[PDB]
Amino acid sequence: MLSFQYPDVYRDETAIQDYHGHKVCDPYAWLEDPDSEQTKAFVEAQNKITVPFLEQCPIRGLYKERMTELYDYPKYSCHFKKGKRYFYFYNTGLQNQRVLYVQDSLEGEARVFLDPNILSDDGTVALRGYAFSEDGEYFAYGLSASGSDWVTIKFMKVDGAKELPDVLERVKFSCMAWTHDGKGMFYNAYPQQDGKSDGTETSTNLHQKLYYHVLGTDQSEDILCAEFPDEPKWMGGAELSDDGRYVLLSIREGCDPVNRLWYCDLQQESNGITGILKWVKLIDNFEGEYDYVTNEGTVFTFKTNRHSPNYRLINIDFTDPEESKWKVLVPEHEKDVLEWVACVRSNFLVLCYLHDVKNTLQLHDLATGALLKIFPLEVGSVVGYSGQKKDTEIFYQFTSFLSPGIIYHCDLTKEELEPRVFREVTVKGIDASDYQTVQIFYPSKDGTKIPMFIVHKKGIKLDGSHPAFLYGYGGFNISITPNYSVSRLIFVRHMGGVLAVANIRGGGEYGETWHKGGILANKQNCFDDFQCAAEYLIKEGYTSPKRLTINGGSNGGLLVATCANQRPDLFGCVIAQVGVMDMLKFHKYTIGHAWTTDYGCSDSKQHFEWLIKYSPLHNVKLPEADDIQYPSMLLLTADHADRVVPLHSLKFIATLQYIVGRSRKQNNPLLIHVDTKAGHGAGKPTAKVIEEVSDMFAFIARCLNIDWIP
Ligand code: PRO
Repeated sequence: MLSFQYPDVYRDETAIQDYHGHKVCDPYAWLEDPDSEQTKAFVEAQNKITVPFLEQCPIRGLYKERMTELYDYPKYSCHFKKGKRYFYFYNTGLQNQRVLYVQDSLEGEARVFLDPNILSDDGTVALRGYAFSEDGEYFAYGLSASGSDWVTIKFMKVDGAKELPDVLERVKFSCMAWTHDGKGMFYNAYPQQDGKSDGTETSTNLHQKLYYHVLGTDQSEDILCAEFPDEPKWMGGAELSDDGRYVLLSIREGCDPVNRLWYCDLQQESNGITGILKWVKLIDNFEGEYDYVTNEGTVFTFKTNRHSPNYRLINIDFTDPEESKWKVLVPEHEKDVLEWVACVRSNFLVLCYLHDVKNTLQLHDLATGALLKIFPLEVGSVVGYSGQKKDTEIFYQFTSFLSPGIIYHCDLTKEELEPRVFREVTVKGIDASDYQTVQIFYPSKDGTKIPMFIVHKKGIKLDGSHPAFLYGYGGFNISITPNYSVSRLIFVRHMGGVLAVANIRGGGEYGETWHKGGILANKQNCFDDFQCAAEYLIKEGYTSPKRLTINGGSNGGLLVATCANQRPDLFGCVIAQVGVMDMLKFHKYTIGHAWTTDYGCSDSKQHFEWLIKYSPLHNVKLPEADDIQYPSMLLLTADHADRVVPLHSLKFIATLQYIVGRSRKQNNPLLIHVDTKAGHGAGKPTAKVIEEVSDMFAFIARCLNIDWIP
């Protein structure tokens, strides 16, 4: 099958660094420079072989055509009210970017409010964050170009959708919060740095500050409200309390679900927002999470994990702040994780729980925390919600593996709440009734039972002859819940595959204990859990090693790259998207410093010892057995992928091609594809999404020789 030659890549054999006594060679360290002629040549050379390999099989065109047909279904966001108008996002089907619409009433004629498609020919300019003024008459929105995390904030007057001249630059990982007087808005920005700031640079992001922009002024006049000169890594996001009296500052350092919480009573400012605010340091440590829900006077309701791994709701009275005085409003559940909470219709709380990786939604009384109503839902996830404290109705969107989903609506002014279907779309061509989703629990190496969802065609024989696609993330307290993917269903219907999603440790499926069970010294638990998922699928007859493909992106990219190194015998194909591969230097680039809470940092001897054992870049080794080679591998990244810089993938593929690719027994391809005008993934235009999934499934089809089923 292999009919190409890997490109020549210079090895700097002098690049040696000592890590606590352990010498480490990094011969491809020069790929860390994105703008060098050497790196640019490397990328061109790699793409030169990858593209023809992916496009040789007619299967790619068949998949692409099918994906284009099936993905063409109306896509709506929940309606949300702001001021006197309703807004919602809607994509007719194949538009590159969804459009924001506005209407005067739920039964009124809708009109376009903001169409990002006219901002670029290829749909590479996308909305990234937005905030309406309290009265709903002004609108702030962020725009990101080419997939970069960098944002430029723009403004509009809602009535007439008039563009305003206000423009804010250097915005990244920013809050957006208008003061209720409608005078200005809080946002975050970074200091000037040498080089570029378009997503192609690798420069670390430090010293983020909180500013206040007065509408109608130039950004140069913005007020600095908070900064942390002695703590370069801290990031403070502002939000206004529902009554607009307080500014709450949530300060974070890293990715752990914890934050300091300071507040500023705006009424106590000597003369408005003129400089650093009179911050009151309510919670001045990083011991727990405090997510504002609402407040009634000085009594603030927060969702927290303080002494509660599955989360709970507590009330802190600012006038009697000591912990011994806090009141528990809704106690922690023994197993179900409280994911999020919203306050609506003045005194109702909407609580969303995760029960065995499926969402449940319920209404509670704010005063007592008592359960009032359970909103019926099928097995799946809640992926959209609308309903503020001044609102008198809620909208929520549900999705699952087999259906795009439904948006429900509930008028909360009615004595007997009756949720009703507001919007429901069906995908013609895919009969959900022909497939099934099951949830099993498999034991890992240490005996821990791990959940896994498996989706397949009803009635298949578990003889191990089916191609399988196993997905995992495993980290950062992220829960991987059911979601609708037409791309994966085409693999099931047209390639005869089985889909599996493993809820390994490191995620937040079972609260903080689940997260802590897969980080730092225990990161290897993630990998063991994922490898055990693969073993289960094989033992149970869903697939065989040669027909199994594993996929993950970002921390999930690290996941699959590590599994390829540790158990190359268990997989036939590996697809890693925007993955972290150099665990020794990840903290040196862009926002990488934030991930040390999950991984540790090589600067520490103890941490280095954990990292070196699994860092993909440092564990590529020819399999000992003559009959075992590495699985076919495809790494995907992009020029503006500034969350997890491309250098990780570039150095990893160079190493794979040299160490493994040069061996006589290696016949499976080891390829990388670097896309242009794209980033980490958020905001990717539909056209690119279709191309990407088409590449992925074409790779799988070619490497495993899978026949298309019309
Ligand atoms: O999406 C991700 O996984 C990146 C890398 C780890 C933390 N955030």
